[PDB]
Parts: sequence; structure tokens; C-alpha cells
Amino acid sequence: NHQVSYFSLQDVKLLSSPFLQAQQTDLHYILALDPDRLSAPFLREAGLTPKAPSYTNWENTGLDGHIGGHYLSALSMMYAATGDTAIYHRLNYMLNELHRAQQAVGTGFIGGTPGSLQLWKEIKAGDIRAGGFSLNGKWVPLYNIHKTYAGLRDAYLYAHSDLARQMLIDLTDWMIDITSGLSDNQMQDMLRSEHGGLNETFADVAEITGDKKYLKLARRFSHKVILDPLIKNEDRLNGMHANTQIPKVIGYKRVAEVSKNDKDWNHAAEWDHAARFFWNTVVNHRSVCIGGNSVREHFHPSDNFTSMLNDVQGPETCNTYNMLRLTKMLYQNSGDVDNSNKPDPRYVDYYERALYNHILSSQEPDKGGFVYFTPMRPGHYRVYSQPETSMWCCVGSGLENHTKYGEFIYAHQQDTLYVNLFIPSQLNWKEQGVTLTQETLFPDDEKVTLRIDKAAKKNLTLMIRIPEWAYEITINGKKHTGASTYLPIRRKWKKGDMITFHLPMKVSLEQIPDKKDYYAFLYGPIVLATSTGTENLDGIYADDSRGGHIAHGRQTPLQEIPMLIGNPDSIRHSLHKLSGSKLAFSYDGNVYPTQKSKSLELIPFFRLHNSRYAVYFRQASEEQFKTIQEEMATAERKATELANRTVDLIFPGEQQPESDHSIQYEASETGTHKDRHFRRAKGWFSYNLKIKEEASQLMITVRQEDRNKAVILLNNEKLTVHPTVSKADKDGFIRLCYLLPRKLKVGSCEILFKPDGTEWTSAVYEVRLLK
Amino acid sequence: NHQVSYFSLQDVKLLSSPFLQAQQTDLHYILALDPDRLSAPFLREAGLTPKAPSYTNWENTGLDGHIGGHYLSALSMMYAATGDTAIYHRLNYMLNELHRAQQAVGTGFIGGTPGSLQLWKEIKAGDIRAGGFSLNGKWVPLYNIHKTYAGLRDAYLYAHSDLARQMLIDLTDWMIDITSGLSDNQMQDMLRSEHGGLNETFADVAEITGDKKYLKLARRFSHKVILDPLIKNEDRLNGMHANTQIPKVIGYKRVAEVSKNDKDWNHAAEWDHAARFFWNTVVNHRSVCIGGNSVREHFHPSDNFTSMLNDVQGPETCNTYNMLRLTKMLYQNSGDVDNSNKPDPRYVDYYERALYNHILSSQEPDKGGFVYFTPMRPGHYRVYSQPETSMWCCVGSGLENHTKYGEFIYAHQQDTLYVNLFIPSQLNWKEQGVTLTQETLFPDDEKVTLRIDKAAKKNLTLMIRIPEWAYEITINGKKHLSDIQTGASTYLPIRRKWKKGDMITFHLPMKVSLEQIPDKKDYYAFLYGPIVLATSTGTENLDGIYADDSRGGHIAHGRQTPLQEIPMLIGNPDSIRHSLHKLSGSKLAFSYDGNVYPTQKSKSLELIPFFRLHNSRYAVYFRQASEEQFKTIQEEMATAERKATELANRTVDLIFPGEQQPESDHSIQYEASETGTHKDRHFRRAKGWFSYNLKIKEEASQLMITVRQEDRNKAVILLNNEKLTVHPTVSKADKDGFIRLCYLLPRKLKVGSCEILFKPDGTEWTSAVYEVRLLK
Ligand SMILES: *[C@@H]1[C@@H](N)[C@@H](CO)[C@H](O)[C@H]1O
Ligand SMILES: OC[C@H]1[C@H](O)[C@@H](O)[C@H]2N[C@@H]12
Ligand SMILES: [Zn+2]
Ligand SMILES: [Zn+2]
Repeated sequence: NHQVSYFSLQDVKLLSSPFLQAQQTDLHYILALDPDRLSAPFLREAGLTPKAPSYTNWENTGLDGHIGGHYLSALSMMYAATGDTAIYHRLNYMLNELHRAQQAVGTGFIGGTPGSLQLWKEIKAGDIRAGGFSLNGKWVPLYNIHKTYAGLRDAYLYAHSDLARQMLIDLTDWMIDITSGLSDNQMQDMLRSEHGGLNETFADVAEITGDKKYLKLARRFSHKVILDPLIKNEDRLNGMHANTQIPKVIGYKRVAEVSKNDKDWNHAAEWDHAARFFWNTVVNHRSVCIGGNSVREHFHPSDNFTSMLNDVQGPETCNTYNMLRLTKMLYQNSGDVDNSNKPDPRYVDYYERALYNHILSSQEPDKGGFVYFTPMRPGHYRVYSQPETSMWCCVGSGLENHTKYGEFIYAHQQDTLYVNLFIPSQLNWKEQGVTLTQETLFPDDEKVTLRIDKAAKKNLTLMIRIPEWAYEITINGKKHTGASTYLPIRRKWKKGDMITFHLPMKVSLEQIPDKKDYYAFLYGPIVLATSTGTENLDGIYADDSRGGHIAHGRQTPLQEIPMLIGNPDSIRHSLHKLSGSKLAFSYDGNVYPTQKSKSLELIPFFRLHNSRYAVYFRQASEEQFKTIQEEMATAERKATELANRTVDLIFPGEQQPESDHSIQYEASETGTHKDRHFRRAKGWFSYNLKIKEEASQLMITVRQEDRNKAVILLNNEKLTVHPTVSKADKDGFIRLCYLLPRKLKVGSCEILFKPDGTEWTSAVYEVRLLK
Repeated sequence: NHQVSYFSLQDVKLLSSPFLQAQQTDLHYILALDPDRLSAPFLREAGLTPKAPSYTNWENTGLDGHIGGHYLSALSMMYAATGDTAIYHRLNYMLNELHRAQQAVGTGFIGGTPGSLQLWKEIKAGDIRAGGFSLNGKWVPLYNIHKTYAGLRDAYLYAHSDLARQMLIDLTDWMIDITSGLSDNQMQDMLRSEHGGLNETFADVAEITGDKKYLKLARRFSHKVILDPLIKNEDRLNGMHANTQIPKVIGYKRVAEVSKNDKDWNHAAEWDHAARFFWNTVVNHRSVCIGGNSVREHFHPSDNFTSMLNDVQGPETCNTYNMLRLTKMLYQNSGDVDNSNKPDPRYVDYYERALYNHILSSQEPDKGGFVYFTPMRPGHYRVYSQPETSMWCCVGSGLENHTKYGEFIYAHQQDTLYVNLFIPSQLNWKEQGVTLTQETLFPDDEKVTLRIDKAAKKNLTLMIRIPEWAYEITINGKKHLSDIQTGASTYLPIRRKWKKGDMITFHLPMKVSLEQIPDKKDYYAFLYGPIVLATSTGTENLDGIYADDSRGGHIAHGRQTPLQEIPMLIGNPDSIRHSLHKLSGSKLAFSYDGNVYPTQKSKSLELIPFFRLHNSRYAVYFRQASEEQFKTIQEEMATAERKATELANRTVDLIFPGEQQPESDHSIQYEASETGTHKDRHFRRAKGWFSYNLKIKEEASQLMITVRQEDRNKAVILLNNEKLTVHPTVSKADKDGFIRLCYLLPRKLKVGSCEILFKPDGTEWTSAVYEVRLLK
């Protein structure tokens, strides 16, 4: 049939490696969560009495119920991988509690969003008030319920719960009823609010049941404004919130898989193609070396990574989790597209890069804790979640990440096995009566062995992946380019057979994709990093506060971080492998400033924890050293000085900064000009500024040619002091700097913008509070 | 300072090669033109008495003066390359005649457009009536005068005429005065009419004079509706006339070069970036293997090359000429963008591909004659211009093309020479006291030798381009292996104290590749190294292969061959690729020794370089099929494609409303009319009326009009003012909603001309008409 299939997690057992460690640490974190707290939002909205308070953080500020969704997925997948009894009891319990909630309402509805029944009543009637991250005064409710749809799906598919299947079908039938009276225009209006991968889950329900009404529902939930450009090979992603988009694209691809033999619809190949193009543009133009994307959750321009190297909010972990889910889908049928009937190993090159360097790095391996933002800025650190405090999106996906490292190691195609990832594992290839063990100390050693533990004397082809970054193969003791490919080995495999091969690894120096003067060291597919200090690791284990996912500690000026001096080729050659069982390197070349520790020590980024770090280093030629150092010593130092005086910061029109500052508005809009986001209002808009130290100054950014004006109120007191207008920057933005008449005291403070004798407010692009 | 510079044409002498042949053939064609005929439009509009009638064709049907513009450029550049005295005398004469015209009016105006003074008076006052290809009833006058601006610039920069400089400044100052009373809105409205690269030329005048007012004028003449998407990495080019857009983008890039140190404007990198993105999208998504783009002069969708493989109007030559000018600009500062101080050789990969396969193929090498359209349809031919008859845009650019093959062979950067094209040449590198000779029989042999003929004992780096499609070199007998640095295109540095008598030998390994049509339909062309190969498929019905002066004589109107009669490659692409084998002899020649249908009874299919294939029908792209799918593919081609060919071979005349050249060729008139696109097809309609003259070479029985089915607006049809009242036979609607109305005429239209006029039939608009076809 040529169909490539994936193994279930039951049939791929992880052996001793960093991936098994990560699985076991995640198991401990999953088991630390209290199911009564995660179920509490659901019971409340069903009119039942909760057994415990919900979690705080996002679980009581509008996204109540989203972690419960992920919890079902993570439980279900971890159960499939491990067979853990404690997990089993938790999953059974959680499913039954949500079942009680579903019975109490009796329509199929399950949800945690505060005032859910009121919300979905409004929507069914055609009262749809959508913003980018809001629907009828609620925080991304469609995104929220998607995690339940996905959770119940996963409980059926991975854990074999018939109860979950029935719960999922009732919940999907419920949404058919909610949307039965809405036009396509109304649907697409509603889908302007972030809605996760609802279209994926509804396509999943179509495959599970075999009923095309769910496939009709999936297409109605496919957001057209994103899809239509991607069909025509157009990247319009600049300025967009990135994690919003990737689950839609997963969705479009899934609709195409499940619609492959629908006679009444002929748009499958188009939707498939659109997803392939999306993957192409994000991976090859918008991704850093660790495999992630986005800055402050948003796609910056692909010709300008300045913000990637300057902002502490580097790639979000959810985005990579989702990019890997998309990768898995695209690889599966990649042979059908090019008509080779052979899947494309370049998808695996990316899978490996992102899994080893971003997913594996995003969990603290001993204590546990999940990362939201991984700064690519040289010399900052990343913040970890804690079980009871942190209810972020990146916790949710974090719980899922480490359950399923077995999922992409192999793939099967009739009589053919693809050996894709070099991860110690035992495979049960039941369809050919084969058991197989892969052993390797990779990435700390080059050798891989594949032992046939059991076989039924049938002719089978092992397709061994030969990566870009890597041909002698020893079969049964018998000894026997430059492109992602596969080496076929066909034998009547019997018990005791042994395939030995080596993966040659080299140092590369990989430039930031827009070709600015920044480079990271890699060894094979492993991103290396240096530890730059352990000072001011503020909130490294997060509390439950809004914005506790961000690394808010002191910003170090870039001139204090090691800068690589010379030509890239000699820089690359000056990194030297140290001896020992683990990957470790020293950079022994020209550096600025002087290194007191003699030389720079680099290790795999996935092992660098509880520390500030550089992955990308600033580079400078000897010719350009003077002017580069002047820029870093003056302009960059002052920008760091500004950040270290900053007490609070809001980016209007960016959903999480606004959500974190308790955005309220009346008759308001958001948008983009010159790659910066803004909000404005005909009515008003407001935030709560959170003030850890006393503040002397407020600093508002507008465009100079915007002739609309704004009154500013601070706790209802009108600010009448005249701003110090700065010179307009290249793109037409000016800062208004207001010396406040009294200091804002430690605590909270409302800032409100309403129009000053014009229709709109000024479009505000930044709100910053300074000492 | 690590800036890359180009050599002047005076310092790069072409040696014996196909490029020198092409230069010398173009010289003969340039000298065949009568300067009194080319100057006649200019003298007329100045109120002077011409010494001869203007040329016919486009020189008396609205674009009068456009070839005179190009003539100045071609003369100037050919003078620089050759030092030919006859060229010098022609240029001097032409400049003086246009100077007399400029003096007679005395405002700075020089132009050939009929009623020029009246036109520019209207425009200065703010009476602007712009269409896509018209301004105040005149055919692309801004495009026309651009050729004069460019011609005078070239006479200064290449030939060192101070008179041309002064004429250029007066003409630019004249346009400052014309546009001094117009708002930005009015400018941008006027720029909806095709205007060539006026913004480029005005930026050129800014650099020549050093006065920023010309740079301000250049930005005012930059069309924003095209620029603004390109700044944001958005390709919206589908449906657009392609040669209209590329000179604007050249313009935007040139404004960025000349604005590099302007403190009062900070948009240079944006405009530079927009041009780089444009180059990227056209080359990597919209270009065929010969390096060209467009079908019927327009950008089709990049996921659908069906029209590229069906239509006799393949890539236009002007587009590649212009793409190569943009390439040269982008390569020059490419090292500054990535801050490597090393220019990007992938620009050269394209330059080579387009130069060898499109530009070099577009001139008949012995007789002369320039090509307008190069069909990628399997089994058609291309039409050549003739000196006295053909005044097309592609003649104008054609005259320029072959003057300047010396321009991109090398580049220099202080102590570094880039050896980019493998073209026999003698280089005068005055800046390092070096004379150098490149000798090679490439593409017919792999060996290149570089001889140092003169040097001043300085350490200098020769950067030898190593193309994608291609490491042992030899300096003075001694062989020197270096590591194969990458599969990708790169430069090999060789640094010595070069002295007289030194010799660098290297080889360029060439392989057969099989390049698929970019949308991945089952069509492939053979290449050997960067050379596109082709097979000759016959010499039947080469109608108008040397064009007369008629409207539409640029198109290859001969009988279309059914695709089933053309060789189809049978088997998997890998085996197809391996089955092409090099024949012996000094010249590139191949036989395809694999499976072909229809079958070859006598000899294998013979493939040669497309640039040597002339006076013949050809295939570059072949249809491909597996052995499993062979039967059903042949059955499909024997019905549907055959019938489409049968229709075309019955066709006596054809018009595509809303496409500028078909309409212009059929004498478009209208009142209260609009054009536009639906489902990738162009249309015109009117509240007043619109009309054409149908040209009828043989007697015609039938008229066939295409509309959308759901358009409820209707049209009366008049043929020479007699109303056509016969009922059309309505065809079934195709997939995109289009129906053909087929009218059996009551009498045959006789051989000659005939007006067709559409006015509304009891509705506000006419029906939107997408095709008008006259059949026997
Ligand atoms: C040919 C010619 N008609 C010119 C002006 O309209 C166009 O640019 C080219 O396509
Ligand atoms: O809005 C819900 C999620 C979003 O997908 C991600 O970027 C983070 N903001 C949360
Ligand atoms: Zn997240
Ligand atoms: Zn042309």
C-alpha cells in the first residue's frame, strides 16, 4: 500500500538514556498534580460542588480547565509508555469526574471556562464577540476546550478507554449543535479568536467514528485567512502569534489525511500542500539552531533576528512541541507526494534537532520543571515551572513532551523498517514477528548496534537513516553522499543478528539565519552552550504570578559576554573536544573580553541548567572590532541600562502581555505597523501595572504621524505633566517620557487610555514604568 | 571599503566565441537601421520637418520614438565594446538630431508620441486619464520617454558624450516641471500606466549630477502598489504584465544604491530588500529552465505552468534582459547584505543560465533577427524580427542585449578578481596593472586557461567561480588539489604575486541533468552543465518566421502540432536522465537512447544546445510518462489536446481582452470601460462600448466569444456596424464557469479588416468578454 505507519508507545520501550531520565522526571511531575484541583473548573461549570480549589495562575484567571485537558493527554500517553499503576488510577479517576460533570449538564458539554454555559448559549444564538484572544469576555475558550477534545481522544487512542470515546463523541455532537445555526461568515469571525487545533480533533473524531459530519465540522473550524495564503505558497506570518497558527496547520493536514477518499470534496492535496509549505517556511526561515521559533510568542520578520538575540523571551516551547506534531504528519505520507513511495528523511533531520536541543532541554532533568521561554540572548537564563504554582500552556505541552519519546524512533511500511532516531530502545515489530533492541551512548559516542532479539525468518528491509551531518556497516561480524538519505539492508533476519554502524560527528559553527554576526557551536546535531554565571537567577523556579514564566532577573550587557573574534572558519577550528565519556569542548581561540577562567567550556545545551548561558555568541572580525565594540559599549549598554531600570512593561496588541496585565477595553482594536503591535480604542482600554519597586517615570511609544490623541489616567488621577518627546527612530516611532508628579508606590496601579478630542486614542505600541 | 565593482565594456574585449558572433551580428543589425527614420517622430513632435518617414509597425501606431531611445543605448554600449567608427558617426548624428528637436521646443522636452506637447500640457494641469497601458489616449508614453532618458544616460556613461549629459539634464528638469503641480495621489494614479524604469533613470541623473532633487523625483516615480507588497515579502504578481513590473524593481534598487548616504531618508535597506525578494520569487518560482518568465507577457500562477506548456507565446525576451539587469545590481552589493564582504555566486548561476539559454538563443546568429516569444510548448517555433519591419519592445532590448556580454564576465574588489563567466576574453584590470586573457571552448569543452599577459608583481586573489553544476587546478605546470568545500556554488581563491607569463588551468565538469517544470507536472528538459538542450521536430509551417511589419507579426502564428506527434519520454526520470549520451565531435551533441513515443524508426532523438537551434520547430520540455500509465496518457492526448490544437489551426484571428498587447495589436477603442481578472483570465467590459479591428488573412465562417455563465450582463455585437443577430451555440460550462458562445455568421467575412464592437444589450455593462476568436 506504501502507507508508512508509526508504532504505539506500548511497543517501543525506552532504555537507559537522557530520554528515559526525562520520561521518569515527567512521570514524577505528572503524579505530583492533584486531580481534584484540575477537575474543579469542570465540576463548577457543570453546577456540581468541587472537592478542592482549582489551581491558581492561569487556572483561576480565565483559562480554567486547560491543564485538565493536557493532564488527560499526558496521563494517557505516559500510561501507554510505562504501564504505571499510579497513572492508571489518576486517569480513571479524572475521566469519571469529568463524566459526572458531563452527566450533570446532559448535553455533551464539558468545560472549565468561567460562565461556560452562558458563553455557549450566546454563541449558539449568534452573539459572537471575537477578539484575537477573547470570545465574549472569555480567555481563548476554544483553545481551552480543544485540550479536553485532545485529552479524551488520547485517552481512547493511547490508553484504550471506551468511556473517553463516548465522552469525546458527546462533546463533539454538542459543538455540532452550538454551530448548527451559524453561517460560514459567523464561524470564520469566531475563529479570529485562538482556537487551538479544534479542526484536528474533529477530523480525529471523523476517523474514529467513520461519520463524515465530523469531517464537515472540521472544515467549518478551519480558519481560512491563514489557510488560503499557504495554499498559494505565500508566507504572511510576520507579526502573527505563532503558537496560534501551528495547531491550525496540523488541523488542515489532518483534514487532508481523513478526507483522502471523500468523493464529495476534492481539496485534500491543496490542504496537504499548504501544511508542507508552512513547515518549509517556518523551519528554513524562522527557526533557530535549537529548532524553535518566535520572539515574545510572535513571528518576527525572517530577515531580522535582532529581537531573537536581544529579548529574554526567546522561542516558546509549545511551538516546537506543535512543529514536531506537524513534522510527524508530513513525514508519514511524504513518499506519496513525490511518488517515490519512500518517506523524506529531511523531516527527521529537523525532528532530531528540535527534540534533542529544545524539547529535551526544556525540562530540568533532576528536580523537574518545564520551560516556557528559552532566551537566545547571550548571557540570560530560562525559568522553570513548579507543580503547584505554574499552569502555563508550556506546562501543558511539557507534560505531554516527555511521555512519547518512543513515538518517532521507528516507522514501518509492510516489510520495511525505518530506523530514524538513535535512541536506546526495544521495539516490538509484531506485524513481522520481530523484536529488536537498539543500543547506543549517542550523542556521547558514535556507535549504534541493532540486535534482532526475535524473528520469524522473513525477508525484511531495514532502512537506516544517514543524516546530513554524517558508509561502513558490520552485519553479523561481516564488515561491508552528504545528503539526508536511507541505507537499505535486506536479510532473512534471524534471532542473534547484529547490525553495527558509526555516526561521524563534526563541529559546525551555525550562523543566525539572517546572516547577522551571531553563531552557535554544534557537534553533529547537538547545540552546544557555555555557562556564563549563576547571579540574579530571579524566579528561576516560578511562583504563580502573571508573568512568572518570564526570566525577569537582571539583564547582563552584551559586552560582558564572550565575543568570538576572527574569521568564522578559524573560530570553528579553535573549538577542541575534551576527553571523557560525555561531550565537552573548550574554545581556545581569540575572545573579547578576557576570560578569567582561562578558556570557555561548552557542553550540550540540553545538559545546561540552573545557570545563565550563551548558545549564539556575538562574532566580530579583527577589522570591524573597533566599531562593533563601540556600538556594544554605548547603544547596547544603554538599552540594557533601560531594561534594568524597568519596573513593568506592557506590549499592547500582544495577547499574553495584555492578559498578564488584566486588559480591559470598550470599543477597541489591535494591529501591526512596522513590525510592532498596538492597541487603541474609541471607548477606552486599561491595564494594571504591577510595581515591585517604586516608579518615577512612565514611557509610552506612539507613531509621530498618528494625529489621534489620548488622555492617560493613573488610578483615575489624570496625568497632565508634559512628556519629554524623543527623536523619531527610523520607522517613525517616538517615545513620550513622563516624569510622574508623585512616585507610584509598591503594589498595583490602573493605567487607562481614553481619547483626547479625537475619535480614537493614539495607537500605543509600548507602556513602560521606570525607576 | 570592500565594494565590488564592474569593468567598463572598453576594458573587456570578447575573443572568438558564440558571444562575439552574437555581438558582430547585432552590430550589423544596428547599422542596418536608418537614423532619419528613428529620429522622424522626435522632429515631428518638435514642429520640425523629418528627413524620412518613420518606421511602420509600432513606430507609427502609437509607440513612435521608443526604438530611437533604445538605439541610443545600443549604439552607445556597442561603441564602448568595439570602438566601431560607423557606430560613433550614427550616435553623434542621432544625438544632434534629437538636440535640434530639443532646441525647437526649448523646454527640455524630447519625444515621439503623436500629440506629445498636447499630452504633457494636459498632465501638467492635472488632467490625468490613466489606464494600464494608456495615458490620455496615448500608448504607454511614460514607457516611451524612459527609453530616451536611458539612451542619453548611456551616451554619457558608456560613450562619454557631454552633449548627451546636458540633453538628459534638460529632459529630467522638464519632467520636474511637468510634475511640480501634482500631488502624490495624482502621481500614483498616473503611474498605473506602464512607465518603464523612469525611477531608475532619475536616480541615475541624481548620481551623475549629485543633486538630490532628482532622487526626490525618482521616489515620486516609484509605483507604490507594486513596492509595498515586496517590502513585506508578498508575491502578488499573478495576472500582472511582467515586463511592466521588472523595470520598476530595478528602479527601486537603484534609488536604494543612490540613497545609501542620504540622511533625510531611511528606506534604502527596505527598497533593496524588496528588490532582492522580487528576484527571489521570480527566479525560484516563476522561471523556466532557459531563465525566462511569463506567458502572453503575463505572470501565470506559480503552481500552474499548463499555459507555459500549451501557449505559443512563451517567455518574452525583454523580461530576461531586465531580470539580468536586476541580477547585476543585486550581486554587486550582496556581500554587504550578509556582511561577508563576499558577493553571492548564486546570482551568477542564474545570470549564466539566462544568458546562455535565453539571451544568446534570442538572436538568429548568422542572418540576425530578434525573438519576442520563445515557446516552451513542445513542437512550436519562434519568430525573428527584421531590421526595416519590426519595431517591437523585444527589438529594442534585443539591440542592447548583444552589446554588453563583456559586462558580467568579471568583477573587481581591490586586490581581488572574481572570474564569473567562462567566456573567452581579454581583461584590462588597470587598477592593479594587470592584463589577463581567458581562453576556453566552453561550453563545448571543459578546460579554461587564464594567462597573465601583464602584471606589476602585487599579491592579488583570483576568485574562480565553482558553479552548482560543477578540485584540481594547475599554476605554471604545478598541480594543486584543494578540498571540495561544498556541493553548493562557491568561489575558489588563488593568491599569488602574479607576473607576466603565469598560467592558471582548470576544468569545469559537466553532467546531464533532467530539470522538471517547476510545478512538478510530468514535463522535463535536458541540460548539460548550464546549457539547455533541445530537439529539432521539423521545418513545416514556419509561417512568418521572419516577421513583416504587421501588428502581431511577433507571434508564431503557424500551424500548432498536436502533442501526441511530439516525442514523449517513457520510463522513470532517473533512467530517462541516464539514457542521454554524448556524441563525439568538437560541438555539444547528444542522442537519447531510451524509450520514446512516437517511435523513432531510423535514428535516436538528437539533442543540441537550444541556443544553436534556429529556423526550426523544437521541444525543450518533453512530456514524460511511466510504462504503466502510457496507454491512458496517450488516449487523453489523442482526444482533448488534439481538439484544442484543431481549434487553434482553424483560428484566423484571436484577441484576449484586458491583455495590453493583443488589444493594442487589434486597435482597441473604448468609452467608459474597465479590465480585470477572474479565475486567472483577463476581460474587458464597458458601460459605453469597446471595439477591435479583426484582421482576416483567410475567409472566416464563425465567431466565438467567451464569457462567464453567471454574468447576467449582456452585449450587442456589431460587425462593421451591422448588428449580428444570429443565435450562438452555447457550449457546456468548464470547471471555472466559462462558456463559449459560437456564432455561425450569415455571410463569410472577406479577406481584410473588420470592426467588432461590443455595447450593452439592455443592461448597465456589457458582458465581460474573456476571448474573441474568428474561425474558418
Ligand atoms: C512589449 C511592449 N508592448 C512594452 C510596452 O507596453 C512592454 O513592456 C513589453 O511587454
Ligand atoms: O493563548 C493560549 C496560549 C498560546 O497558544 C501561547 O502562545 C501562550 N499564550 C498561551
Ligand atoms: Zn506555551
Ligand atoms: Zn519585449
